[PDB]
Amino acid sequence: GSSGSSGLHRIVDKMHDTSTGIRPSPNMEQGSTYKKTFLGSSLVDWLISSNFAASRLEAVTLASMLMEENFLRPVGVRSMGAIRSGDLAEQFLDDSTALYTFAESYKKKVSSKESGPSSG
Repeated sequence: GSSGSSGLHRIVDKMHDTSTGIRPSPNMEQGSTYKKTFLGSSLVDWLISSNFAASRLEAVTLASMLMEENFLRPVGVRSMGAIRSGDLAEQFLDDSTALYTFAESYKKKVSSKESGPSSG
């Protein structure tokens, strides 16, 4: 309960998609592989391309907004260090280096009495 987004929600739902949603991937900035990660710019541009922002800014904030909602999180390399999740703030760069991933802390259904998928 208690939904503090209203809009971001419609944004997350989109991101949750791969078609019209975002599209993370390993870039390998400086080490690690980073599976399921999208460049900061990828998001910004996305948000914009999604018509959720007018300029990188609106996107930068929209991005930082998702992270707060617990939808995304900062990864290694750019966009890191003094990461604070207290106030809205605008802790988020709009470049290629900067990376971000989806926060596992959110509404994520799970096999609980229902037709489950197969495994490999």
